[PDB]
Amino acid sequence: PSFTPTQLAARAAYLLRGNDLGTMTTAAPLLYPHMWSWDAAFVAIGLAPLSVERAVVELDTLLSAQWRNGMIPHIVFANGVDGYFPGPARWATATLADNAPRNRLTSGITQPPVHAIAVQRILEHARTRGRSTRAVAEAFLDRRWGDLMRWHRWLAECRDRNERGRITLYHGWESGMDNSPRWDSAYANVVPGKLPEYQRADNVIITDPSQRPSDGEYDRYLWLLEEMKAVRYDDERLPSVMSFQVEDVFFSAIFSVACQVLAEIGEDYKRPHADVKDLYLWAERFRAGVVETTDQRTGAARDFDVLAEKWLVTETAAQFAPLLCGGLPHDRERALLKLLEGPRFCGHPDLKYGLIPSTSPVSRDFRPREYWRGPVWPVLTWLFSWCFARRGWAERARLLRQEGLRQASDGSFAEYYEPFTGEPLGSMQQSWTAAAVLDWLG
Amino acid sequence: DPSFTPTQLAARAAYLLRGNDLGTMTTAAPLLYPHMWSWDAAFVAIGLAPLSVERAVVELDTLLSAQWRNGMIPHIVFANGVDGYFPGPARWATATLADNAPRNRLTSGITQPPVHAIAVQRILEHARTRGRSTRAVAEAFLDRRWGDLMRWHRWLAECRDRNERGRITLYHGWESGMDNSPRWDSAYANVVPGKLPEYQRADNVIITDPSQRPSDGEYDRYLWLLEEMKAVRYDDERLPSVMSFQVEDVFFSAIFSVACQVLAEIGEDYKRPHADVKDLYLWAERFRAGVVETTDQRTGAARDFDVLAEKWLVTETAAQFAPLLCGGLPHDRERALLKLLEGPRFCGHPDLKYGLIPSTSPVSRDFRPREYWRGPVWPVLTWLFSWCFARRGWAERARLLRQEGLRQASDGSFAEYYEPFTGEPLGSMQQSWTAAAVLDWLG
Amino acid sequence: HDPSFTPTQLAARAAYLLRGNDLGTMTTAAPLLYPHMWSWDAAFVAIGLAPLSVERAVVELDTLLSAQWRNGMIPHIVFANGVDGYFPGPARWATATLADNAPRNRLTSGITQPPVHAIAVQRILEHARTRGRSTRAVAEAFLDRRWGDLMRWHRWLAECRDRNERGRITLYHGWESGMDNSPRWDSAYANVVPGKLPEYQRADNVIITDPSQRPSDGEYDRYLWLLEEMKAVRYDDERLPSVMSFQVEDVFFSAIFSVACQVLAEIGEDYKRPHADVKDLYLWAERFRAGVVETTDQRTGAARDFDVLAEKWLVTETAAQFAPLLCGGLPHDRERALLKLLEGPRFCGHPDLKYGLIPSTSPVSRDFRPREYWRGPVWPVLTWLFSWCFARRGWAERARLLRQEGLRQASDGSFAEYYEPFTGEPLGSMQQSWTAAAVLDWLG
Amino acid sequence: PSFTPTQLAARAAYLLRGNDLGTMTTAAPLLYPHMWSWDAAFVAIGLAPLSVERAVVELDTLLSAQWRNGMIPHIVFANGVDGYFPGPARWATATLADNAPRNRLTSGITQPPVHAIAVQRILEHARTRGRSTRAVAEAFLDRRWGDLMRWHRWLAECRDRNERGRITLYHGWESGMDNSPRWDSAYANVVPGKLPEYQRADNVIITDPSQRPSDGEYDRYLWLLEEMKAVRYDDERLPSVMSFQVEDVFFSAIFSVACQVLAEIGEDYKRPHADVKDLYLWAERFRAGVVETTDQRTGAARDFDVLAEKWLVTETAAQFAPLLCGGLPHDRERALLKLLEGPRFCGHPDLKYGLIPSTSPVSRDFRPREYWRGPVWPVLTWLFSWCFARRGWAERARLLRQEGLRQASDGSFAEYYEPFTGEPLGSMQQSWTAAAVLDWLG
Repeated sequence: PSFTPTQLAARAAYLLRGNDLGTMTTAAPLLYPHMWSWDAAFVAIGLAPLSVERAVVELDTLLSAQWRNGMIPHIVFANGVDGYFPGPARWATATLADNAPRNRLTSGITQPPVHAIAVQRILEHARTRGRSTRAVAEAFLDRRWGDLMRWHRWLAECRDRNERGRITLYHGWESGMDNSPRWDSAYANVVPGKLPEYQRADNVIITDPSQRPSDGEYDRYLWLLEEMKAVRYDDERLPSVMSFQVEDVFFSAIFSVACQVLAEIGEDYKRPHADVKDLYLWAERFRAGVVETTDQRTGAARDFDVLAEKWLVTETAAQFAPLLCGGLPHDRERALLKLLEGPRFCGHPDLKYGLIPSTSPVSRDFRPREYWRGPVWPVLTWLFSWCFARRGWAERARLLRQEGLRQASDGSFAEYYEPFTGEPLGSMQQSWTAAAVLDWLG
Repeated sequence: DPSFTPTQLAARAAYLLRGNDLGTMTTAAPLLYPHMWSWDAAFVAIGLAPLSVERAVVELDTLLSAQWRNGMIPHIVFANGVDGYFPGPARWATATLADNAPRNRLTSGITQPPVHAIAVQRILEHARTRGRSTRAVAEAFLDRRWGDLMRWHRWLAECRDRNERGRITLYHGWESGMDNSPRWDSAYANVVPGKLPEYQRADNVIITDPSQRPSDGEYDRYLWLLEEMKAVRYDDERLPSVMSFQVEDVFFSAIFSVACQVLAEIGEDYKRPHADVKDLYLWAERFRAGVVETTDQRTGAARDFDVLAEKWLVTETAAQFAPLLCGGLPHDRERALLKLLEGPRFCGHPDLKYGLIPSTSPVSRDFRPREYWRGPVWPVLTWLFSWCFARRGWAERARLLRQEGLRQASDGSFAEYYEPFTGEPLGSMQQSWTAAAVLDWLG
Repeated sequence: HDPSFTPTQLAARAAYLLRGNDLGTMTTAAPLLYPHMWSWDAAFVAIGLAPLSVERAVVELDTLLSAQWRNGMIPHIVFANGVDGYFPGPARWATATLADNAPRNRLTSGITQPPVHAIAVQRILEHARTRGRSTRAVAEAFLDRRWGDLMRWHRWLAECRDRNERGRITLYHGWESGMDNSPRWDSAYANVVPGKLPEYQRADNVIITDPSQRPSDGEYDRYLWLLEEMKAVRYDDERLPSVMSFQVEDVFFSAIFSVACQVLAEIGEDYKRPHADVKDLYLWAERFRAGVVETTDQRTGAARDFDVLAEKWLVTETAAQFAPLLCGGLPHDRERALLKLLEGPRFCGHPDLKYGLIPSTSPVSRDFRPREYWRGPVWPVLTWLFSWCFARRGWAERARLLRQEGLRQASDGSFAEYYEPFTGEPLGSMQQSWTAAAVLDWLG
Repeated sequence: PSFTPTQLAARAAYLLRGNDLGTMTTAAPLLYPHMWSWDAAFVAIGLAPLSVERAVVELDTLLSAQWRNGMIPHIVFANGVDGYFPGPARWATATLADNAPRNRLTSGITQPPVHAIAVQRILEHARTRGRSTRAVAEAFLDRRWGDLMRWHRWLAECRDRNERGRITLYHGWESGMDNSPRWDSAYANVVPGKLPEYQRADNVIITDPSQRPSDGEYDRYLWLLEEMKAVRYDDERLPSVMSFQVEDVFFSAIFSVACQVLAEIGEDYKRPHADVKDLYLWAERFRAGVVETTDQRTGAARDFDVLAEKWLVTETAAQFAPLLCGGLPHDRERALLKLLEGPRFCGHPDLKYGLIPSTSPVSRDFRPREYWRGPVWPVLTWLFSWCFARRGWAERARLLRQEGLRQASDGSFAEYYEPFTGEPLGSMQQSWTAAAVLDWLG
């Protein structure tokens, strides 16, 4: 049944090279047959124990698609691949967005900046390998430190215009949790006008409807595209016209952590002092911004609906944003860690593994099979585990790792798993799942 | 410390293998060997089996799709449209001259050892551990290809042992897999080339260190044998009369004995025709005896035979140990032979970095610590020896080879061969059967 | 969630147990149930100790061999001085006063047990070869000191327990088989009619109180009756055959002796022992391999035991049927058939088994009892023995699969004497020394 | 040559059980034939993977030697052994120290408080082992919480009389680094008067004089014994008469850590709030007291000679005390980390392993074989590695662990190793070296 550690690490590496199109790795074989932004950070993490040179290539490809205003788009499309919707033709960024790259097709929205974490792992691997391998990673810093700064500066200046230290989203897809209950009350206020016809491609691949978002949800995902296109993806116009404007507390906590990670890399590798100062200021700002959202009793973080001007209260894994980035008073972080481990999340009596369900099994929003409405996601298990280790919670990080691997031992490298039975769901051969396994072992 | 952990090493080896995959064939190395080779493809299938039984099966189906009509599996199946290797499809000219060559694969004109039954066994053993749909894939490969395998073994037995001596005749040193072994030096010394059409080497464009590859003089004789074969359209019935090189390869013969027995047990387990299993056992036994008849009375060491000179070939290489693979030596001679293996002419030599088997003894005048088959340590041989020893029931001795094999492989170079004293990787890096050996041990 | 130990955790725990059962120069088979040294547990303890300390492993066998009777028999228990909790103890065997051949300076039992000792010597020697010159010297010193002793142990089996030269070992007590209550011995035991049996109190079922896991009182009455029988003739080898109510040829023991003989012969060649001994060992290796083959079913290859009193073959469905797999000898077709029986649904392939492992009794036999000692449970000592013999036949994958599943089963860390075939519940004594030894060797 | 991880773990547990005298483990089979206080904490850490029950026994036996005033004596002598000097007779503690326990026989001095760390490791193993094992550890808490509090309160109140946040030592033996260059200048002002004759036993067992302190140093060590003896070991009278009085900044940092670790336990298991508040108070006082020693450029921590009233500058592993407990400003800590890597320590070109030598190889006090004057000590690698992981420095802690296992892969379980050749030194079969390996793999 279950593969040994060497078998599993081999089958994961075999998977990662098999999803490699040449200079970009698709996020899955068929369902996501393109380069996605946060997956590509994870693919670089997974590739770094295999080939520092090729992990660097993965980040160099994504950054070559960076928008002129600094935004890393959430998709970089593979030349001449179909199979996915909405494709280049639906976004029309090449024709409508003055900031879109001249020589890459890309989407029009962003995604969380996990990228600095991938740079850290590459550097830590490279330092354990040759002098020539350190030279490759250090040359990659020399080449892309500016691009990474523009990425972080664009988030902080253009998606936190009021310096609240939370990132604004104009599309639920930018959160990475497309159908999370976090966004349900925001989406209920999105009223599509004349929606141009389309046919989904995702549920041609994953045909079980219980596992993917609904048609109605997709009608709202694509309407938001029309609103964006109408204004040519102009940052200065989105606030006026978008029917979806939310402050994503999970994305912001990730941003806080990334700025700190990048700042320490800037210190270690003698990057400009003004950059490190900006990174540290953003780190602290978005840490404070996460904490301001948090429940008084449990420390759980809240999303904010900018249009409705109300806190979003749901019971998902994003409530734990503050654990990633710190800043909660000591007492309230204990409360939060107890919520994490208690029967609403990791301690629910029915879970096969001691892992974080995307939505709490006790919430009325919970759906054991439905994407971000409850399944266990290895990508989140890794991110939480790496961030916990970084907080100095060595044992808590080890247990996540240990259950992560045990769940991963079937070798399906599933996109997500059913919380109660462990059945693999979503795409098989999902690249960032294989990256998580490879980072934990490699 | 430059060394990888076991999971790091197994991952890099799998990443290597998929990186050498052109689609339905795996090249034997990135650049040096940018096509499918016959016995490398067997090992690649062994290395692939823990990754994907389905894709391991594809590798063997691809090689068998290039099998000649008389049953010979040629030693190269060229990739469509690939240069960078000489002699290429144009030099062999089998596409136009060999009546038996396949109509839809480009291939070489010579054969290579029948390690393929061993890969089938590993595929079947992995597939039996991975559930019903995976066993079905392996079983259906057996249904499609049992005949081809039988024709492969029957061509060796009937066409390369036409006197029923139990030893496989070669017409080219390349068929042994040890191109420049000291095994063939006296045979090659009697190969006088005629008007050899000019050519330029490709191999030493990629491996430029001349100490690591054969000499121009050796290549001149390698290509001349091609010419003798070409002039006769690769016709099995003409080769004995015209070939300037005709040797009995005791190591190939021992492999064939082991393969016949492996294939026969597979035939029994999977209800293949009884008459086929009988044939396989008969050949196993005959080639076991033929290997033994070559052996030294004191040490048990096996000898190759020069058919043209009518001479036993006495050299000090790892092929001497052929009878260890296939058994049959009287108990006391096999003890002497193991004593030779473990003592200072070979594994116990005091200057070796690892307890592994050099391709030529470091005490032989023929020894060269960098030169291909004239001394370096070859991971493919470590694996074959280790797998065969385990099968003999020598669990500990098979374990020690495996252990030292992994230590040597832990630089991650997956080199084709290593310098015996310093451990320096030599030949092509990223060599597919070295990666396969690592995967098999840990997979 | 996961109550399993990692391999390094399990290995550490196994070595920790093994050291805790060490009384100084002998290891107890278990902490409480078996608080003395057992002959074939001692061979496995030495196997377990070789990756930790070749010196202490050599000491364990030295102590055992210091208990060897004057005629060569290795008795199955060497009692720890002054320790109780086990019955029958030295006061009941009375061997210091009744057996002319007991050792002057050791309290021991008066029966024997299978000769796995040579396998333990092979494992010792293999480890010491890997450790360096000083360690190889310790192991070689042990061979100079003990080779004659080992030969006398083997020659006593060959001459005094195979007197008609049939290639099979006669036992006078089921305890000598190592499988006390195996179904194998039920019909022979049915002909043991106790007489005046001096009263006694069991100690084993005070430690293991569950009666579903141990032999019955009536079996113990028959066990203690045979003691009275051989005690009545001063444990005299020449007198035993005319007075013992239990006289069986053990085919499993016989195959083990065949293996041992070959193993010890090969040690003898490597270490230049007297040529006369090696030839004798090769003679016994062949004689007992043939004597094991002679028992086998012409269709299935299954080996049978023999009741020499009833003059009847013992057909039962226990792990012992597979004795020919350990020693070789069967014709090709007979051995393929036997393997089919082993992996088929009557044994390792039974659909309700938790692990792919050999149950001591076949789950489809009417004699099957899933908890009751040797009438069904999975014994890690048998899994190791089968695995190590399998690898030695060259069945690399077959032996790997048993080891793999043996480690899965032991990965609970109980180091149980035996496991429930269906639920995997640990049964028997916890902290059983040879179960710890199996894990250590599979990983050390 | 080198053992596999499973072999080395089996051999480490073998050694540990063989040094078990029943309810106490000897720090080594012959050189240290009694129980030592921080060895005992490390033994409990090494036993936790094998037997939480037996690990709890180890600390019960230690705390049963706890003096009436709270002090944990640094040696609990085994009944009957006489192969070590100074023994029961030379300490005269069972007659001269009014706080020495009844029925034990202990030293008259203390050793660093690593014990809370052993308690946390025990609790972490127990939480992964199920309900009965948890109960064992939580019953140890109820039994021993007051005793641990008393051990911390004695150090805070009686060894920090001026509330300076640093521990005062009256014997170099109390640092665990007997002949560290750290103490040379304080020892040089110890003039031994009428020293009763004695014979060392330590150099009977370890014959090479290059690996053990000199006779002149043992004279000072046995003279400090006479001073506290002549005053009946009375806390109130020691400062008036002791001619060796140093603040030990490494010990101080360990206390800081221990206090924070025991505070967190106290919160987790609902101990009285007053103890938790006090522990957090001491953790901060000693964190501050450690930071107050440090060089404003490098961050290197200094010890302080109370009699001479001057800072003790040496280049030993102790300089890195602040890395354990936190506190330093960001720039100073970066500077101190560069000192720890880099050529004067872990980064020295001639080191066989990337490990921290007890003395800088570039110090003029360096001696590659001489106890604490240079060699690499597996106890310090474990301590540094575990504290590093607690700071969130996952990779740094992983490199020491990796190198520490590679060095221990000989299976000698040596007390210390030659930094350049890797030669095993000191006592072989040293219990806390075996414990370090077990925890790193248990």
